[PDB]
Amino acid sequence: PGSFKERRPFHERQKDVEEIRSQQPNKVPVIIERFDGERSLPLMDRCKFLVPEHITVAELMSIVRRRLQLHPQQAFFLLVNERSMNSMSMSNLYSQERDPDGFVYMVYTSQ
Repeated sequence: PGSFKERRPFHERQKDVEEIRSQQPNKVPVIIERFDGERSLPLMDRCKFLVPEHITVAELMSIVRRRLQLHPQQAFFLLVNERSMNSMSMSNLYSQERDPDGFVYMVYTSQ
């Protein structure tokens, strides 16, 4: 529904990751989009982020909060592929949940 996977075919997605891996082998390719079942939080201008291996989910949350210009005590959560997410570093998240295209996919929800 205009998601990254729908707008970008597979071979193109694989090509984005191989670009990232060879230019910046240290960085985790993350896709962040609005949950299909979320309607209150707004959409975001970009969905593609390349983040240091060592940063945490809580840090990833600040990144979204800031980009969406949310209230600091606005309650929201990230799902991976679609389960609950925090202290997980990007390195660990990626080892457990990366997509076959080589991105790891997240969505934010307020519920």
